[PDB]
Amino acid sequence: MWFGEFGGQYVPETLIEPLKELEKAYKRFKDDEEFNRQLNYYLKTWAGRPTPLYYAKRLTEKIGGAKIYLKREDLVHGGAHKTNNAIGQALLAKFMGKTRLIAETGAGQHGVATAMAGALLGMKVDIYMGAEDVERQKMNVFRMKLLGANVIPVNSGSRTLKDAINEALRDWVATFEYTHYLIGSVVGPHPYPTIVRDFQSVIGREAKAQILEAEGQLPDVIVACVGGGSNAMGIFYPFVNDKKVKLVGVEAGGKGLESGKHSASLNAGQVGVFHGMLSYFLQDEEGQIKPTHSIAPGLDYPGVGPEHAYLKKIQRAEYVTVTDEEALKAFHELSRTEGIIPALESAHAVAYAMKLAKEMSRDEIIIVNLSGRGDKDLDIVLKVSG
Amino acid sequence: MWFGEFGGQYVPETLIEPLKELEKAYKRFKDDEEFNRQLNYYLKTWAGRPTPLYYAKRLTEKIGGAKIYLKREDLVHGGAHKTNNAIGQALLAKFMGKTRLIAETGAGQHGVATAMAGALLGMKVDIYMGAEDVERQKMNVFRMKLLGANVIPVNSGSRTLKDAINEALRDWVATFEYTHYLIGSVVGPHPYPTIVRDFQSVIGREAKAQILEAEGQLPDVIVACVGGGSNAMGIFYPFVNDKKVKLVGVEAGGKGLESGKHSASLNAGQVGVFHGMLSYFLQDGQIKPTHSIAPGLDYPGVGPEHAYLKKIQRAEYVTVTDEEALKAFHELSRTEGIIPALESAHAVAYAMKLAKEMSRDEIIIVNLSGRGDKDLDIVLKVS
Ligand SMILES: C[C@@H](c1c[nH]c2ccccc12)[C@H](N)C(=O)O
Ligand code: NA
Ligand code: NA
Repeated sequence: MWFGEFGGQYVPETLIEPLKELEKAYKRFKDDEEFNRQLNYYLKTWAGRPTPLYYAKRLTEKIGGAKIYLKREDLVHGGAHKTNNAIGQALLAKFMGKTRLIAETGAGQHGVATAMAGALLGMKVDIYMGAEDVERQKMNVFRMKLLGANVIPVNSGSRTLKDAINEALRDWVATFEYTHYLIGSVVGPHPYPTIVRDFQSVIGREAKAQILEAEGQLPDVIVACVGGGSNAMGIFYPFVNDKKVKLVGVEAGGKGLESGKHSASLNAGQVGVFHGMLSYFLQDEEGQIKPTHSIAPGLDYPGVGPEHAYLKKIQRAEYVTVTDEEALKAFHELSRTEGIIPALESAHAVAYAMKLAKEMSRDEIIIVNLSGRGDKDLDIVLKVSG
Repeated sequence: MWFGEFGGQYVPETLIEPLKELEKAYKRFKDDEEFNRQLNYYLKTWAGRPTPLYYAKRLTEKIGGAKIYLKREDLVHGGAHKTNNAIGQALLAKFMGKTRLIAETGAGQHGVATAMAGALLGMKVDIYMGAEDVERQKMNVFRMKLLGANVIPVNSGSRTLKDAINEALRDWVATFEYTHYLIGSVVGPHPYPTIVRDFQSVIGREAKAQILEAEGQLPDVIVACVGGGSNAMGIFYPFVNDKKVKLVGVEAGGKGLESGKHSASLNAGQVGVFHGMLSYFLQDGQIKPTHSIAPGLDYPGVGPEHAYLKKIQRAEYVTVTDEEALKAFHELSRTEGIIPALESAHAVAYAMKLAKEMSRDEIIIVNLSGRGDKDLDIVLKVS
């Protein structure tokens, strides 16, 4: 439940029974033979795992420093690492005898991944999405509708991701006998931060076997962008006990930390309690969630998962920021140099990796988690770049 | 060079030297260890091969006949099977000392694949595209530019694929000493139909091993959509000598064969010379306009090896309309959580019809040539 002092189940009594039922169900099925056979089967045949580990030779030789490897989660079905968590939880839901999935979404990518997994498993899917986000993400909403899901606009509060989460939680109180609430990052009340991290750990376990194969040793640095923190946890977690391996999470620096338009919860936020968890959040002086910004829509959650707050506190991982402008340059650079169009979220990790590689030697090794592909972002980049 | 009465090498004398060079270099490198090391390395770590073979359990149970499997080329880097060929030829070009790739594109899909491979290998990429197609494919034009390629709008004539093909050919005549002409389908003068087919054959070799693993048997039918024919040949070719395996190519029926607005060169076209090859082309003997909702099926001809397989009755060729493809696009999305390319949706649609009339112990493999992300604008408008 806790990662040091972070985490918890900060919820109404009305949620304690669904959550206890979830943890009981998860404890049973996490190591169940049939559950893991079925999970691996869908990950392999439907999602396309394992994803490759790619040596960005041209990018590496251009910068002239450490070897830059990319964990290619951009090749997973759907175009983002989120699918690993969507399948895991949707199948867990099915094993629990649930016939409906609900989920929050802001950028729309979790909604699409949930919709995909619900379609795969023949479940009804209802997606809660703040009206501001429904407006900004027409194409992802359309994907969700194509995949058979209902998108429910959320008109309360700030009409955004934080409000979608709260409305989903209210649905779940009424409907948990037949509904599973599929949370999209390593956030929320226990047992979600653990479950989502466990379902994403496949990334780091594959990456570990692949770097040992390609290079004969562990990497010096693993770099991943941090929205809520699931892609980063997925790749960090199997290396947590490898003391040589440096872990770096990259948050959205937006227009710059001094501008106030960013979403760097760990670098600039403070401890708080929202959405059932004690963690770091960006808050106004009255202790309410403040507006956030990033060019990458998957990085604009005002909080971060408790397990990252923990890793930062104990100094196991370093957390840094990259600006909109730096992300955007790395988006173009990776496209031109390696023929891979990254997600704007992932481009943050690429931008930082490029800076870090320059100060390191040519025998040292960086793995960047390329969390997604950039097709979803082409409308944004066309407007802001040209 | 010849596939029965189809194929050949109908080019001006100036192009005979570069094509003989291409043939000799191909013969040299196709079985060369270093070439195959790099190729397999790029296919594995950059493109993500092997792609999986997926049992569409819900679609299979719902229709209630044959087992439907999908070869998931929608998961290759770029979202289309075209990447397999773009890497293969771009690597061939690099091994031949070429520094520049040119290509033709109508939908933008081959242009993007070529741009991707050229970026990977550090080669200049110029893509010829008819001005009308430029306007119709804004986002693919943007991808190509993001990847470092130049998109040359062709303003002559109708400003569409045929005008872009004529311009690329003129360019290749001038620049072949440092430029490789990267043809996007099993079409063109020898040796392109053989080369592209060999670079797509990996699809079929994987599929064969995967279905043997999954089911202990070969499929009863293999279904693939057919524009120029490369994804279909890629998946067909390793099964050509397995007599049991039926091979079904699906062409664009468009608004209906009767309507005159389709791209069904094998079913309704006539034999003749276009793009350096002798094959079926849609003609009046000038090139007639073509239509499909799936922009990748807009090519006015078809590869000579398909004309041959049709002639000897080794493969059957059918058509699916815009309407049937669109329904299968929605059906797959809803039923399996896979948004297919509109091109691949033609094969899905036909396989669904066919599965209904087959036994439940029988197996259909559909080549899911691509993903539908590129088609969401088109589908938003039409649906
Ligand atoms: C990043 C991701 C997301 C989905 N759910 C989240 C919860 C907390 C933090 C982030 C998320 C995004 N907003 C999406 O909906 O795709
Ligand atoms: Na955050
Ligand atoms: Na045709």
